Amino acid sequence: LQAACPESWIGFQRKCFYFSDDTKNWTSSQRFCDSQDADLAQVESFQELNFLLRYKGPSDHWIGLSREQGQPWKWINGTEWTRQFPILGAGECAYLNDKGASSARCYTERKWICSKS
Ligand SMILES: [Zn+2]
Repeated sequence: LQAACPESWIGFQRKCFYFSDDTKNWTSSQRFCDSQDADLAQVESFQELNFLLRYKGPSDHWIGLSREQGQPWKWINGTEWTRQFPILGAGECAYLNDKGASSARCYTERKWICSKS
């Protein structure tokens, strides 16, 4: 069985997911997730990516992947991104659109996805 999640959260595999209604910048989105004892979505596989794309909706959604320029992608914990899928764009913060994962300026405002075990 998949994980049992709190209200308004969706269970997938060993994680619970929250799809936001409103828009925030990347750091503010992470701040929301942290307040829920969670983090911006840690997308560790293509299966996980497809799940999110399926249930995300039309708007772009922040996820928990960021990089300083000319540095590799990093999850929130600090572990280096393991290249499971391509991340288009030249931005510092990663988000999901309808097609896949892209990147943008962190101060732009988007919906977001939180995840936790
Ligand atoms: Zn945290």
